[PDB]
Amino acid sequence: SAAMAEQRHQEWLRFVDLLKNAYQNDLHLPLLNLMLTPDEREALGTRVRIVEELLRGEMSQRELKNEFGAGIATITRGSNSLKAAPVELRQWLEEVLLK
Amino acid sequence: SPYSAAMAEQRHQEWLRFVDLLKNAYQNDLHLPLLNLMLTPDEREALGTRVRIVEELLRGEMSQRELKNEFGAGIATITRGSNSLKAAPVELRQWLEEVLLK
Repeated sequence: SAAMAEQRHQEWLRFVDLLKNAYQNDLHLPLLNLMLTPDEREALGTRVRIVEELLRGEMSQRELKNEFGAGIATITRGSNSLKAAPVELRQWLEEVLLK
Repeated sequence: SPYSAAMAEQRHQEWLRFVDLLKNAYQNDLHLPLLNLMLTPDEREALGTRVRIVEELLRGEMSQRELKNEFGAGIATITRGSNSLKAAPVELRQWLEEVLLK
């Protein structure tokens, strides 16, 4: 269904706008506590580190598993997402995460 | 020992690093592709649905039965657990009422 696609998209955008507005109002921290589970927040903090190590390119698949608990699927998803990402995002992340 | 404050603070610093990365992304209009990279499609769908849950809980029109029919087990992230809607800062609940019920 493409009408669902549309509706899911609009609902996602609504969340993105809400959070943007929270940051503007300095309510992002309590909004993110409410909206994300503890495990999802932990995952997000760890995925910044995974992305940072995928861009750095030093750690092997096995070291990434050792350090982050991230198996082949999760690492593949990360690699795929970096390939799918707009090039400006990948370049900006290399600047901000590896600085 | 049974509880590590050192590890708890390390996790919190990792969390703050994401929160600041996203803050900066919003400022330079890279928030949408950063969230596509950081969150899975299921997690983004969950977040979009959780906005509806907060909105319906504030609106007070749906019965408990209707809430459960519409949102199922998903709802407990908002109504139960360590950071529930009941527990949220008043300033957040009020701002949510303002924004979500306009």
